Amino acid sequence: IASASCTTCICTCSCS
Repeated sequence: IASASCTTCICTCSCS
């Protein structure tokens, strides 16, 4: 639902 760097294609993932 909400995290940093870590889902496959919905909206977050990683980033620093």
